[PDB]
Amino acid sequence: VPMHPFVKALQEHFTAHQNPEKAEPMARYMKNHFLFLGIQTPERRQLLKDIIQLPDQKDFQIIIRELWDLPEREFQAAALDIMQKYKKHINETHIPFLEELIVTKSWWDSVDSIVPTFLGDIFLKHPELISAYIPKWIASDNIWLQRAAILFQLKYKQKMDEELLFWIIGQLHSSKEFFIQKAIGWVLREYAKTNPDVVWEYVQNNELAPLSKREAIKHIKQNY
DNA sequence: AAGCCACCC
DNA sequence: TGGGTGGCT
Repeated sequence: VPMHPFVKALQEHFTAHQNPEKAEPMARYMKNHFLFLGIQTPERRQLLKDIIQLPDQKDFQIIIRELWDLPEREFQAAALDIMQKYKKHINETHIPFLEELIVTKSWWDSVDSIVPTFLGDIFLKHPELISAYIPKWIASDNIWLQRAAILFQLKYKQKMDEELLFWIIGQLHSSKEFFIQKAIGWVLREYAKTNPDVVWEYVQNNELAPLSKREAIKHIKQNY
């Protein structure tokens, strides 16, 4: 049971609008790792908007963690919507907090929402901190921290640290894990929108799982 | 906005 | 494999 009145209110309001018919397919979509109330994103954001109609910033970590601790997945999704509203107050001191979120109730929906936006932004401002985290994440054998190392630069475009990206990928290219092979393909394909020659040269000269290579070049292969 | 693509199998 | 699909940059 949540301490914070905001979370108590969100819990009651979400629960009052649950849809058991939708909960089953939503749960199986996520391989039944989580219970669902059965509330999709548009309705979930409207219900959150209801309750906000914003807690002090000193409460934001308390609120997020309380939501993270609740069983139904919509509360973690709502927690990430809430964290967006505190964007300007999130900085390098929050990396360990974000790490905890990544490795707790982990799946692609939370991790892909946390990493290219919040960690991406932090490391753009503090690139001198990357070596304190990225190698650690790679060495952790936690696939979500590994996916975090791969994807924190996903949205960088011209800001991409190419040599860092390629080093991270080389460290993880031998992973058997689908979510790692796919993340490698994804980030290379995305970066190829900005710097296609360099992604082509990388893929032609460095070992990748076939899934990763195929995904990387599927929109530039017709140019070479 | 919506063009793109995570996920699913 | 690539269509179905819901949501993000």
